[PDB]
Amino acid sequence: SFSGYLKLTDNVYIKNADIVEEAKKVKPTVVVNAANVYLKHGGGVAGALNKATNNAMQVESDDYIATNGPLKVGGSCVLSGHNLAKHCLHVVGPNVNKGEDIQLLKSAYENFNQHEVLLAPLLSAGIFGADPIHSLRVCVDTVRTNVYLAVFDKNLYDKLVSSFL
Ligand SMILES: NCCn1ccccc1=O
Repeated sequence: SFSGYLKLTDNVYIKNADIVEEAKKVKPTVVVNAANVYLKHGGGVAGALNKATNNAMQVESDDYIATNGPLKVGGSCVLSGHNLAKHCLHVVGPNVNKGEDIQLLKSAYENFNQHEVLLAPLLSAGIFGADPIHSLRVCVDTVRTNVYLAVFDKNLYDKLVSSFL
């Protein structure tokens, strides 16, 4: 199972790790992708997870979008986890760089409550433009299921742990 995580709360754990390497090692039941409404996995966590699946995640995602249309900001869908996990929960956090409502971050984290345990990144962090300290606070105050957060950036991981209230 998950190793080397720092316990933040009853159900939230955090580690300085590459979520792709973490997924290949643990092969969790659920890996969360930092998705956009189009499931276009170009960069950030989505681009990295997709590249690890040899683009199978993108092929599956394009078929999902062709059938269902785009997701809502704050919404999610469950697709295959390919070689990374049993399932991938594609969650759309607000992209503040695209001028999206930061209040939608709590709705985005609520999707995690449908899964008993997840390997996840901080939603709306990185290229999505939100403050990762705020994302961690929303995560701990919203998610009730067991969430193992992988933070790629060491300096950000240290800042998150050292400033955690
Ligand atoms: N080897 C994947 C590294 N990584 C982790 C998180 C987000 C983007 C990214 O490229």
